Amino acid sequence: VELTESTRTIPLDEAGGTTTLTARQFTNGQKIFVDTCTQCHLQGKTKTNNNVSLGLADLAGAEPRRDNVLALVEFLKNPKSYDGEDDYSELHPNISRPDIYPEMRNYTEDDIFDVAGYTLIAPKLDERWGGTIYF
Ligand code: HEC
Ligand SMILES: [Ca+2]
Ligand SMILES: [Ca+2]
Ligand SMILES: [Ca+2]
Repeated sequence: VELTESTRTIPLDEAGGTTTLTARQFTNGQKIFVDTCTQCHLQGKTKTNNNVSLGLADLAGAEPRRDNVLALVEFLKNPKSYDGEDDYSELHPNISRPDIYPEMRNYTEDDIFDVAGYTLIAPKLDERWGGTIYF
């Protein structure tokens, strides 16, 4: 399926600037997502908290908002609770703590940029991306 440049263009930070991933960067981000993120976020969902999925509306409500690439990169370095108060660096996988997340130890900052871009392109691609799982 061909993905155009507009689809691969997503917010870079909060003030209106955007970034466009290459096809290669998209591919790499998708691959990392499948290998490392789908154990807890299949289809962009979250099941152990409400409204803290990878869907855009949920990301937008985080503190600071996570619906832009740089905020996602920051989260994957130094994860926090949704209100930003609590340090999740020993709770959520991240590249700061390869000692406890060895599956993260070979990803560079640029790899994390690619999965962050992937995460924000994915909802454009799939109406079912994101959401809270309820039982
Ligand atoms: C289970 C072992 C997880 C793995 C692997 C990954 N994530 Fe995760 N993530 C998980 C939980 C339980 C939560 C909720 C935290 C909370 O505040 O209760 C999250 C949350 C995120 C978020 C924030 C979503 C928001 O709407 O603010 C992001 C951006 C996120 N996780 C990303 C992410 C990525 C890209 C991962 C692969 C590198 C990844 N997570 C793995 C649990 C788990
Ligand atoms: Ca894996
Ligand atoms: Ca809650
Ligand atoms: Ca792996």
